[PDB]
Amino acid sequence: KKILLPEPSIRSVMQKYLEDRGEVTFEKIFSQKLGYLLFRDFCLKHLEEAKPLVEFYEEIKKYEKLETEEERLVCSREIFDTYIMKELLACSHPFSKSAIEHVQGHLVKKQVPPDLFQPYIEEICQNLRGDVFQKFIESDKFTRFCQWKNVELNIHLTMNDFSVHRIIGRGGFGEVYGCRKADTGKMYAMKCLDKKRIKMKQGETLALNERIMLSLVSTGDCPFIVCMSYAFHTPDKLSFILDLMNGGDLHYHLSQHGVFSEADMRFYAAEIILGLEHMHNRFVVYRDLKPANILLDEHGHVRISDLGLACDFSKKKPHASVGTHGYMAPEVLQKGVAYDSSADWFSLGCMLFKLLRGHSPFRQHKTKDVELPDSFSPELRSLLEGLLQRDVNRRLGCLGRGAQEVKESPFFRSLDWQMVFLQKYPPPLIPPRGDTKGIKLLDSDQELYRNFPLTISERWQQEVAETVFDTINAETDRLEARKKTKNKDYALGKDCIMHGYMSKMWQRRYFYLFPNRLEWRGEGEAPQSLLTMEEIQSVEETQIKERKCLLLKIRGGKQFVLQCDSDPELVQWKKELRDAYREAQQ
RNA sequence: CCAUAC
Ligand SMILES: [Mg+2]
Repeated sequence: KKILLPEPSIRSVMQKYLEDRGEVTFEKIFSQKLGYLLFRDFCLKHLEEAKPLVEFYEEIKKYEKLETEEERLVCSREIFDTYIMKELLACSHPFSKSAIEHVQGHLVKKQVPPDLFQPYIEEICQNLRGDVFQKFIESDKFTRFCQWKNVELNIHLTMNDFSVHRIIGRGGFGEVYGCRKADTGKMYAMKCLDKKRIKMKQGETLALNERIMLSLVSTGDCPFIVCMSYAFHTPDKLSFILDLMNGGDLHYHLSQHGVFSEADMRFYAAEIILGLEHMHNRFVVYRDLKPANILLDEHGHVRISDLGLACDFSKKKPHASVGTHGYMAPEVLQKGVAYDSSADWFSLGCMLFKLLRGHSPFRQHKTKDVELPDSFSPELRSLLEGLLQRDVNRRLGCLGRGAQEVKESPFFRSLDWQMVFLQKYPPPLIPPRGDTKGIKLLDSDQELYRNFPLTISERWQQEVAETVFDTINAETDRLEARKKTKNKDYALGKDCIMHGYMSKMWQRRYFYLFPNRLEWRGEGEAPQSLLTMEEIQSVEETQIKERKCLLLKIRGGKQFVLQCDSDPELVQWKKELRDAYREAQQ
């Protein structure tokens, strides 16, 4: 099961890949988790002159998230002393004066905000991006980085890659299984819509859609949404891989607890709003907002569930009357009339109202023959009233700044929202300890399931990081170390492009692409045979036997077949080979 | 006649 890594030879083919994709920047490399981790695995162990910069930096980040004001008051001293003051009068500094004056200025007044050293954070990165970044690029700990990313892009998934346990869902097309990823051992809720059932109801729209919606919501580290991680399809199954949630739903917990207290409920409201916020940023409307659509985890913090009835409005406002009938806004319910975030803000009010009550807001029967009961603080009233205005520009989260308007409410007069985002606040409730034969898969219709699958770089790197990564670095470090002394390039000096591994009429060979020729050799030899660029004509990729491979046509006449180990390899091979002969022929 | 990790 364990994810074995590729060889260090990969570097050439991969670096050629990544450079064209401009991912050889401090920015993207640092912004990636595994790139960061390998950066600190690098400098803290290896290069000496950069060690402190990261130590300082790391300590800044550790600092930022101290809960109480006094824990920062203590720590602020620690850092200035050790990292700033100790290396100040010892000269170890290419920093500025003002940096410290602004720092010391705030330091002086006994005031310790979290975004304090942010100036230093910024000016730090400049010193790293320059010389140090170059030295990093050329390393075992970069050679390592490419090997991982190679995996990233060669992660394609099957039913074997998951060890399915239980079933906890049935509806529409798919069910909600629970599972463990074999690769690592990570816990995922698997939602498997069935293509046949998707075809009968003509709900292909909604299945494809859901992926998109999943795929846009899930980037950006958000805790209050059930986020996808991978998509993959079988011959007859559409799979979404989603964050597992154990503490039932709010409809069930609303039953056991009965009605909720205000201060209790306030917790959930907030959680949700931040989730909601993330969607309105990416122009999504949930429309469906409801206790049942809000799940919990073993701790007691919530997420939003079935994106399904969600829609992108960035480029075209929808006019459909979609949603759970109990929380559909005035705007939604109309022929040929459109809506946006509003709906979510409306549903929320109804939802919150229902948490503290259970009673029903809106239903159509009124005329002859929202008004609220007398169990509310005016602060609570103020909120709901504003959220549940019958009119569009009248309500909250609308005329202005969206989720910010909501946040400002005096019901949250005593509530920090950055702390909520970390989930430092105490959970109010901890959980308890728990047909279609006559259809045919038309391969004509399968063609709109091309690029259904998507691995999410953020979530995979995280997943990997937070389990194997470190132990699997020692694995290949061992393997690599135990094979170097077993043995003991032809590249540098002359003008080379690339080098890597492939096969022919199957025999594994190490190749070396020049501007004019292409050499190869067995792993105890010199350049066996060759192939000039002046004599290649047609370079296509005939991906036969369900395996991406390359077709080369020669001026001689005979065709020539090359299979690659990973896709990233083939793609970067294809490209640089075409580039070689087309100019070489001129 | 829809929903369904309700
Ligand atoms: Mg659904």
